[PDB]
Amino acid sequence: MRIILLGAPGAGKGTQAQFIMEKYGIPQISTGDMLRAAVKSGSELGKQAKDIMDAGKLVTDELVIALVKERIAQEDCRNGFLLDGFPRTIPQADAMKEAGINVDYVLEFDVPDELIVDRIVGRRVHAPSGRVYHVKFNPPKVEGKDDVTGEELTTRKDDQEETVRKRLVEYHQMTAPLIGYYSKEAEAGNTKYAKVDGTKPVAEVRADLEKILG
Ligand SMILES: Nc1ncnc2c1ncn2[C@@H]1O[C@H](COP(=O)(O)OP(=O)(O)O)[C@@H](O)[C@H]1O
Ligand SMILES: Nc1ncnc2c1ncn2[C@@H]1O[C@H](COP(=O)(O)OP(=O)(O)O)[C@@H](O)[C@H]1O
Ligand SMILES: [Mg+2]
Repeated sequence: MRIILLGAPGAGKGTQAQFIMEKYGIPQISTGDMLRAAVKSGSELGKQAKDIMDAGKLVTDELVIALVKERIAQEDCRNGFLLDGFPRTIPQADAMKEAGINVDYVLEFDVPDELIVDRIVGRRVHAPSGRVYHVKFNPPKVEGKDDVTGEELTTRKDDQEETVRKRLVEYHQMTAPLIGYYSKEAEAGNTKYAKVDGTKPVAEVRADLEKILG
């Protein structure tokens, strides 16, 4: 199974990706995480990016597209994967068609602008695993600590309010057209498309997805 998750930053994509990956065995492919990690190591594809992310602007299409192509060439993706943050522009989506990468499901998280900032300002991550927390809406069991390793959680550098607003503008300009893009792909039968209410609590969004994916 191959899945794309669409939605504003802070819509809940990464959070729900973890559950999908655990129930259905397909890895999460999060270009944001890959970029943030490639930034960290600085010895692989996608090293050039910290200044662009930190502005809240998208990395250039070709770079990301390659990074994903290499990432899905790994043996763990061969039976399925979950794209989370990719494609993020019409060129990235067209490059998937160009490369012969079909998708079985596109899952749209509906979450209004007015909820996005509180979500992202309170976000805490465990980078090594991708686990995502929210200090209030989905907290670690122990404040400040990853549930599994006990490692102290971090804040992403792009999770500041000012930056989050510019990201949202950028999102509505370059990435929201993907909604219509994959709706048209679904009307033509080339994918299954579904819209979920991403304002519900985490466990309810989780249950709504379970009911779509069987
Ligand atoms: N597919 C992509 N194309 C271009 N830039 C990307 C892509 N994915 C991630 N980025 C960069 O990473 C940043 C954060 O991405 P991401 O972790 O997915 O944010 P969020 O978790 O809020 O959805 C983006 O603002 C952008 O600079
Ligand atoms: N359904 C939800 N309701 C409230 N907060 C949520 C929900 N889903 C995720 N969050 C929290 O809001 C933030 C954004 O979620 P996240 O999955 O990182 O979004 P994305 O990957 O879309 O950028 C995180 O701190 C997460 O814990
Ligand atoms: Mg995310």
